[PDB]
Amino acid sequence: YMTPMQQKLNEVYEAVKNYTDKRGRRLSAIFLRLPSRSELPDYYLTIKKPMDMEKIRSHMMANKYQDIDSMVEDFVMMFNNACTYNEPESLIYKDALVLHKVLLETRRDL
Ligand SMILES: CCCc1n[nH]c2oc(=O)c3ccccc3c12
Repeated sequence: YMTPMQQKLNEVYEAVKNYTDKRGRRLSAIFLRLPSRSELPDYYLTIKKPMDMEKIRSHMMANKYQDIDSMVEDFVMMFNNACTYNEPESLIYKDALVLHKVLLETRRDL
């Protein structure tokens, strides 16, 4: 049922989604869906282009993304957003760094 390109897209998305650390913590959990403008106003003041994994998953599932590196660039913007808005001392910031590494390892393989 999946084409090669769909399959590659899915593999990159699932690698980031399913990653768990050695304690069983799923780092992606908080990245799935951005809170509202009233819930996280300071993020929307700080970030020009909001992104979350549900937005990427929808784009993937409408068979948009013409190539793998488009999806990589949307994940990279998401993690760059997280690290612009949050302080380096925060857990989400550290989590964004780890998932960014996981994303690139997957891409390096294809
Ligand atoms: C509850 C805080 C959620 C949050 N804080 N900072 C964030 O930066 C992000 O880039 C991001 C992306 C997708 C979902 C949530 C957040 C986020």
